[PDB]
Amino acid sequence: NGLEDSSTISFITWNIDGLDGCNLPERARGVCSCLALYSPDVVFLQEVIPPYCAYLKKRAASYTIITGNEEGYFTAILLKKGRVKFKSQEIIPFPNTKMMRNLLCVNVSLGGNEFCLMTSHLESTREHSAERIRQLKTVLGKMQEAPDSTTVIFAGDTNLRDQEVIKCGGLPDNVFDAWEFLGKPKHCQYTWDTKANNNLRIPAAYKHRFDRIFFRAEGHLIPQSLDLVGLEKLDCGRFPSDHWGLLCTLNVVL
DNA sequence: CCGAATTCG
Ligand SMILES: [Mg+2]
Repeated sequence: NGLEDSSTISFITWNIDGLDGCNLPERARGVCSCLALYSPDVVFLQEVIPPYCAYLKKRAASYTIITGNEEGYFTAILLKKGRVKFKSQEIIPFPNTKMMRNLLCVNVSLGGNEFCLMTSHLESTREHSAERIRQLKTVLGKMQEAPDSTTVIFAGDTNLRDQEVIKCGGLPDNVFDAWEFLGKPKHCQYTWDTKANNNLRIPAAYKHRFDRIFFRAEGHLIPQSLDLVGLEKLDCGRFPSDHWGLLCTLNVVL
């Protein structure tokens, strides 16, 4: 990362399925190999568990780890040492969650710009749609409340179905979805796909765009690319996770 | 963490 690339922020968002204990150390090594290949400035993770934090300290040692809770399973935001300056951590509760979900925010400086970086793992399954929608509203509200000077990026596992975003009030006028902004490219549309991914051993073919990136911006933040990661089977014959990860690059413009 | 079917409280 040199002078030429200094206007850009790169990141990965990935639900890494720490609730699956089987082959977890090898799968963590697979996630870390991906981080080494692309060297993102920031990593947003969901379903981290305490042992997984130890694997990241060993095989992703160039990242500072900020977590959404201490026990059970939780989200994390990883910041590249020497690139990102950590300013503060905020956690916003979801009072009606039945799955210990919340909103994790980290305020940082990167590339001479101020950012509020946010992640969450919204309430899972079709049955919990009403609570998922209430949580999405909490997230969007927090994005809007940020100081006008700051660049806000949310990346996480939303568990959203398209019909649910419409029920919420659509994305607000100054908030954009990176995949939509880039023209809805087919190569990275689905992030959870049981035809292509065997980790859950589901004997059926369903696919969803559960993992999403929202940003608040006029002309000041411009997505450059979006691609999937984690599509290679590991030595054990399984993937790093039941989800694919997303690799995104954005340009910060005067 | 799908969704249809089933069983539990
Ligand atoms: Mg999961």
